[PDB]
Amino acid sequence: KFPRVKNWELGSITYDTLCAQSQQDGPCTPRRCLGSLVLPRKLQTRPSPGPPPAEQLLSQARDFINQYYSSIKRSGSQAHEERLQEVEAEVASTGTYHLRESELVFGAKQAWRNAPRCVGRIQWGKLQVFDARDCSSAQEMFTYICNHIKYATNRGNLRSAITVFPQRAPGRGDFRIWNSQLVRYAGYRQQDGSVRGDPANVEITELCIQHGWTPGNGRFDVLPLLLQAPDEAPELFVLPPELVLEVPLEHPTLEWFAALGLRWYALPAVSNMLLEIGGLEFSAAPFSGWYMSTEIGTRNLCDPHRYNILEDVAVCMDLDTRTTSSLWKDKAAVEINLAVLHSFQLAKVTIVDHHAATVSFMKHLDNEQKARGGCPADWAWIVPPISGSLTPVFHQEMVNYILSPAFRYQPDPW
Amino acid sequence: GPKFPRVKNWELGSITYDTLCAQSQQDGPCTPRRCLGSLVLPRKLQTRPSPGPPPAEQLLSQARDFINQYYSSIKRSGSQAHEERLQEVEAEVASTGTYHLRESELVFGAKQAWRNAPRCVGRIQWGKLQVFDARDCSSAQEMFTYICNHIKYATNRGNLRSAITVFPQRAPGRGDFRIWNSQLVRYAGYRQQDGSVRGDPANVEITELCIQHGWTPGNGRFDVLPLLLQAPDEAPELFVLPPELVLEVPLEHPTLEWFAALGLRWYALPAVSNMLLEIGGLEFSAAPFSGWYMSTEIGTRNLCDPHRYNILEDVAVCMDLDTRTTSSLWKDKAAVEINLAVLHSFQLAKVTIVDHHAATVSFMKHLDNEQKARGGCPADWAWIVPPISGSLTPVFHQEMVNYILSPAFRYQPDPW
Ligand code: HEM
Ligand code: HEM
Ligand SMILES: N=C(N)n1cc2cccc([N+](=O)[O-])c2n1
Ligand SMILES: N=C(N)n1cc2cccc([N+](=O)[O-])c2n1
Ligand SMILES: O=[N+]([O-])c1cccc2cn[nH]c12
Ligand SMILES: O=[N+]([O-])c1cccc2cn[nH]c12
Ligand SMILES: [Zn+2]
Repeated sequence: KFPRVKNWELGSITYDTLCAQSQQDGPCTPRRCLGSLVLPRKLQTRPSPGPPPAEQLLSQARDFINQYYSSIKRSGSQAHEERLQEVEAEVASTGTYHLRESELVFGAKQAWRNAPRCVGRIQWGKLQVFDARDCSSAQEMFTYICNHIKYATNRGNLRSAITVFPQRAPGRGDFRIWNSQLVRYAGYRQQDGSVRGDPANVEITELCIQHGWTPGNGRFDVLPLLLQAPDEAPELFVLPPELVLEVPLEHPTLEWFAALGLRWYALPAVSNMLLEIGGLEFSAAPFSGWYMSTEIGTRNLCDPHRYNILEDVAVCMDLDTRTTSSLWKDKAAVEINLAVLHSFQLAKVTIVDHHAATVSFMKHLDNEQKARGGCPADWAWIVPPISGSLTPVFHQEMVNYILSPAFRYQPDPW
Repeated sequence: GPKFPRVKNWELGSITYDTLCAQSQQDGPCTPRRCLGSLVLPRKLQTRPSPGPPPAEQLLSQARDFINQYYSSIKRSGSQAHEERLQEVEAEVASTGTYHLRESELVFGAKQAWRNAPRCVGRIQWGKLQVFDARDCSSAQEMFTYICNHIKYATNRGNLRSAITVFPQRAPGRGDFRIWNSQLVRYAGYRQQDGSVRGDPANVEITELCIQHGWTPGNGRFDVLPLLLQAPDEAPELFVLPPELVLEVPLEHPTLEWFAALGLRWYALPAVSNMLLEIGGLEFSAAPFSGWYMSTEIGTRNLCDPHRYNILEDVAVCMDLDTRTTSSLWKDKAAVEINLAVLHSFQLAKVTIVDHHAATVSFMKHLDNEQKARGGCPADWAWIVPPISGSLTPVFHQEMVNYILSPAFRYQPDPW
């Protein structure tokens, strides 16, 4: 029952017993593995059709509370017992309950700690948690987000942070941030069927313009936010330009690289995922840490369905883009990644390369093996999108499973 | 919609449903509670030398399944020849406990097994496999002859041809035919006194077994290992491959003149020789197969893995890169250059080879063919995506479903 996990670079072996704590099913079965799929058909947090079974929720709440008191070493203590009772008293009467600030803080850190696809989990203990459950309007949501952004950015010395809006409630609309990230670039669908800017944001850019936003025509126009308070049409808010730090991309040796006019924002702030803690679901809980260079230089700038800039840089590098065998693509990608690291380091903005990051993940795996006897990880997401085997995590086998607290995907609010 | 896995390609936004997985009859390592898809050796397949023949019934259904696949492949399901062959196989299992395949049936299973391999990116070539039947082989010396003919035909002076040679299946109470080497062509791993390894660290054990069985070792970094072949119930015999038969490619770089001076080289024929080929319940413990190299296997894995030749730092130093800081991406730079060197040297030498870009593209095409031909294609994402430039290839953005289908190639315990 316990998985033997091997690292083929060092011959070392470990056993993952933590996976035994998993109480939530994944998409795989013994007949076929679906671990390569990005999203589930319906593991996904399906919009509360009504109150969840009192037993089920109460069961998840007790485990969390248990987890919490173990954390502070006062397990089995009086507070623990009395806290479990408060929880039971609330579920029985109202059909739900509420977390305490410190419990929320603990829940958030555990959600990050449990995210199988995150390579930066070594930082899991350092998370600024902003309790925004005291929010009743999209306008209030906008003030919170600005504070989170201001704090998170910290003039280029990024600090990981999350902001938690009101949990979901039976029979009422969810609080939602329509944007996938707090900061993204517009995707303008032009006449020729092509797209100016970020192709992945065509739809969202649409919805914005739909709700009265005056669009630009640049390739890097920061999108406005569509904040939605319960059962109210989402509202449009423009992010103050000075709050949104950006890094102009240039190259250490290739003088012309700058002439390309490329740039990216400093703050990677996911805002479309759901945070679940002890059965409670938080539909609006944007979080952020800092970028790993490859996400910008490889995925955002080089994915075919994104800015797809490989050929341009390749032509500017005067490379034989006539045949795959010249490895022109591989050569241009390395420089694009180098430019990002160089530029971010020049703008004195926090960033981590894929080598540094995976080395740190390896250390995290060890700390977690001793701390909990295992660590859920999704190999296809931990290994960088370039130079896979060139990093240590590639040669490290991994067990993937779902632990709670957790960050989950949810339906687009439209 | 459909009660089958929904698969999506995020670059093209297209969707497909894999209904082929429904035909799987072998359980994998994953469960609804945890995914063990990233494990290299899932203790599942690992055809552990079962003491006696499979339960007459376990084998029967497997065989019945294979025969059905064969007759379908020739569009004659339910035909008189089909029910007869079914009666023929059962009758045979009834009187001997096992059975034998017809020539064409073997050819069909061999191709299907390659076709079914979830970890192989070059399956678009599956239908073009030369199957050498060597089930008449009775001695280790004869195994040597076949293997040499395989290498000769397969290498074909640089214009490589995919091939597989099938030795006698496993028989009830009677030693297995085994090739101890993991590949027909591999470099020796010489244990040093300081503790390091000269050559290929991956082969220290096999090297020390050749020596103990009489091999007179060399002391180079690229010494070709002799073959340790094993006939049924006999101790393994050693055989040295005639140098002229082992084509190799010295490596050089198109623009970095000093690269050649590194004295690096690699062999042209990749021939896995330690896998078990299973067809309709029958087990072929010795059945080496070969095709041709995808450049990254040589340039990235063999030459750059830290536990292999680990040549990344040397090349980087020669390139005058800052190996003192990760942010200089010196590993990425050296790897690209080493990989280009492999592609350049093979082409110059006129030896078949394929870069990860062309290969992955052909695989996408292959996925399209199988979607229409079988309703899906079992694929191991972590193995289809190349070890470098992952998201720069089309397969990275293609979700995949992994499952076991037989015929198949399975890992097997080492004979010693
Ligand atoms: C400190 C800096 C951090 C770095 C360098 C980092 C880096 C990454 C990377 C590279 C990915 C995978 C992206 C991909 O392969 O497509 C990822 C995913 C993820 N990270 Fe982190 N992370 C950091 C902080 C955080 C924080 C603060 C949280 C949460 C509080 C977090 C939550 C997650 C989650 C939930 C995922 C998966 C999202 C998805 O499924 O799309 N990360 N992270
Ligand atoms: C046409 C040329 C071929 C190319 C370029 C090719 C390429 C590859 C590559 C890149 C791998 C995975 C390497 C890795 O990630 O470690 C692989 C695995 C595999 N290939 Fe192919 N292949 C070819 C022909 C063949 C043939 C002829 C057979 C069998 C008849 C075959 C059977 C397999 C199997 C069973 C595996 C998995 C081995 C394992 O699990 O370690 N391949 N192939
Ligand atoms: N392409 C491959 N051969 N590999 C795919 C893999 C997936 C997980 C771990 C691996 N390790 O450890 O090597 C691995 N190698
Ligand atoms: N690290 C990642 N973001 N990804 C890991 C993956 C595994 C399979 C398919 C993917 N697609 O299609 O994007 C994928 N992306
Ligand atoms: O690449 N990243 O830095 C990255 C990707 C995805 C999510 C987060 C959160 N902080 N950084 C992240
Ligand atoms: O990389 N390869 O080319 C490769 C790897 C493993 C097996 C075979 C068989 N032909 N080519 C192969
Ligand atoms: Zn799985």
